[PDB]
Amino acid sequence: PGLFLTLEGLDGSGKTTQARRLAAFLEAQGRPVLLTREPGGGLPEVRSLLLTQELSPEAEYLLFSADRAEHVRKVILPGLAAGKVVISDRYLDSSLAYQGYGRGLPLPWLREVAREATRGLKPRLTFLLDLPPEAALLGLEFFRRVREGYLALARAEPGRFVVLDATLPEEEIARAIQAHLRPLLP
Amino acid sequence: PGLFLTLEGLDGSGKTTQARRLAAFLEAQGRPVLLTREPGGGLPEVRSLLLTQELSPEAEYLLFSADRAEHVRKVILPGLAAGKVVISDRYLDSSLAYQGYGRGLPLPWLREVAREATRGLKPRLTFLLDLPPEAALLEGLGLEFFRRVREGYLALARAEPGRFVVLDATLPEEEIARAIQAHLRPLLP
Ligand SMILES: Nc1ncnc2c1ncn2[C@@H]1O[C@H](COP(=O)(O)OP(=O)(O)CP(=O)(O)O)[C@@H](O)[C@H]1O
Ligand SMILES: Cc1cn([C@H]2C[C@H](O)[C@@H](COP(=O)(O)O)O2)c(=O)[nH]c1=O
Ligand SMILES: Cc1cn([C@H]2C[C@H](O)[C@@H](COP(=O)(O)O)O2)c(=O)[nH]c1=O
Ligand SMILES: [Cl-]
Ligand SMILES: [Cl-]
Ligand SMILES: [Cl-]
Ligand SMILES: [Cl-]
Ligand SMILES: [Cl-]
Ligand SMILES: [Mg+2]
Ligand SMILES: [Mg+2]
Ligand SMILES: [Mg+2]
Ligand SMILES: [Mg+2]
Ligand SMILES: [Mg+2]
Ligand SMILES: [Mg+2]
Ligand SMILES: [Mg+2]
Ligand SMILES: [Mg+2]
Ligand SMILES: [Mg+2]
Ligand SMILES: [Mg+2]
Ligand SMILES: [Mg+2]
Repeated sequence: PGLFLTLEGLDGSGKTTQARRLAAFLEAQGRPVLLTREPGGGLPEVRSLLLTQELSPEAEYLLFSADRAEHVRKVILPGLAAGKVVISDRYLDSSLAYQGYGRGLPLPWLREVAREATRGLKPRLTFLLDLPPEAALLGLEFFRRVREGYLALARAEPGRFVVLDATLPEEEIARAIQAHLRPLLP
Repeated sequence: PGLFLTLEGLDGSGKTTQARRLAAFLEAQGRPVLLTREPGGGLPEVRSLLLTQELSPEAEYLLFSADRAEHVRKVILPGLAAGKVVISDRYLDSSLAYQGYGRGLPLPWLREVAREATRGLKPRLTFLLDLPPEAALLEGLGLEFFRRVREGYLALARAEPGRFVVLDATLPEEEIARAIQAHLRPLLP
């Protein structure tokens, strides 16, 4: 069977924390789970390369997509096929928010590139950890464009996105994610 | 302004040889020339990425395209804007032949990705050094693959017969260079 879930938001919005808490909840229920992330879940070398260089947004998107293409084929789809709940800390929506809304790349192009890269794989639910940039643990204008881009995406796909106030305490956010997830188990 | 030229063909077809000859030939005529290549002209580290074992053909193309996007923006468009003859040893047609005909990726997707990557930039002429596939001898680059790529290049040449100049790669180096030069004479000046 398999269940594909993602977490999205600005750096320091609590994604890795909530990813780790969601995996733990699922383990306590006896459900096999796989935790993964972008960038680097497909091509670790893309992550390291982008850490130290800044490229055109078009080149950056394409590297993020090459990583994503390997990630879907070698990690995510095999995980789903084995019946795992696969949780990715960032997925396509990260490219849409950062390279699209942030850097100005056209979204329909981004999605056409993604179409083969992802084999059209979409998560069943996406938890958006929403907060202002100055509440996170370029320039500020960029991060505002990203944050608002995420909320734009969420608004267009209310079936898939769950928007959470990421400034709330950690345990409270975790329980909110759990409540949304329950109807899709066991 | 400026003139955009490319060379294409299989591994081992002589395109580096002819690209370098042409660059020197044009520079001897007092013409400003920028000699470049793919992969690596945009993002030199992509050659490392491309070597990754068991790469999906989709990721493989996406890596070529990342390099190409950076290459066009940072090297080719500024060279052409300064009035240079820019010569690229491989460009987008390499992807169409290798990733499209070779690996089997759908051509329209390849082109849609390319459209932003290249910003629509096409060479004025492309010199295809047509080499028999057995003479060519990434992963899976055996005979069946090279046959597909070789024929792929020939189909691309037929689809765009004004852009592509197809040359017999087995001819002596000086004969091919002379043929390339003759095709260029009407554009230069
Ligand atoms: N017309 C010709 N006849 C015979 N040999 C030739 C030739 N032109 C080039 N060569 C030789 O063939 C070999 C490969 O040539 P070259 O490296 O220029 O091809 P290419 O650039 O298409 C290789 P690749 O795609 O692997 O980078 C070299 O040893 C070169 O000296
Ligand atoms: C996955 C992904 C991440 N990013 C950015 C967001 C983060 O700032 C950075 C990843 O950071 P990390 O490797 O330090 O987690 O990459 C994009 O811009 N586009 C994408 O598609
Ligand atoms: C530019 C380009 C090269 N190639 C291939 C040709 C060679 O086999 C290899 C380039 O290797 P090289 O960097 O050692 O010349 O990449 C493609 O498959 N697609 C492309 O778009
Ligand atoms: Cl985070
Ligand atoms: Cl998606
Ligand atoms: Cl909330
Ligand atoms: Cl031109
Ligand atoms: Cl033509
Ligand atoms: Mg951020
Ligand atoms: Mg959680
Ligand atoms: Mg990525
Ligand atoms: Mg993508
Ligand atoms: Mg997502
Ligand atoms: Mg949306
Ligand atoms: Mg060469
Ligand atoms: Mg390239
Ligand atoms: Mg391309
Ligand atoms: Mg070309
Ligand atoms: Mg053609």
